[PDB]
Amino acid sequence: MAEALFKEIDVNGDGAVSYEEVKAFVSKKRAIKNEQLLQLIFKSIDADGNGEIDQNEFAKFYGSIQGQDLSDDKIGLKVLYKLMDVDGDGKLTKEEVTSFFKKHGIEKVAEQVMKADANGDGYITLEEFLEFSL
Ligand SMILES: [Ca+2]
Ligand SMILES: [Ca+2]
Ligand SMILES: [Ca+2]
Ligand SMILES: [Ca+2]
Repeated sequence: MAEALFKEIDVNGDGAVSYEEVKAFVSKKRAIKNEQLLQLIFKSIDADGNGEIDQNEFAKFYGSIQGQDLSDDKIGLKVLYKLMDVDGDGKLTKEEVTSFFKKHGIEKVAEQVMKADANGDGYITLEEFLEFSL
């Protein structure tokens, strides 16, 4: 119900979203400076700059720009990781990620995780983990 959401939020029921409407939409999720973050995204998708977008721009906006595999997998990834992490660190490492994932048997995750982290530090955070997908 992606669209149903876009139209839903649009109490007006016209078939278009705005900066405030979208702000509220995402806001419904969290409040990690969605105002600014969004402002950036919006302006990104918004080529003209009417300050308002439509279901189309909204759909493309939901992802990022021009590329989306499975956002649900992303939100679900953070959700899970958030569920597991009961220590309350907010951050994770390649050893911890591989340690937990290893349970599954997919070590490749360590390879993709190691390649993803082209820093050499050997650690990552939730913010970096999310933005990493973006
Ligand atoms: Ca509207
Ligand atoms: Ca627009
Ligand atoms: Ca942790
Ligand atoms: Ca890192």
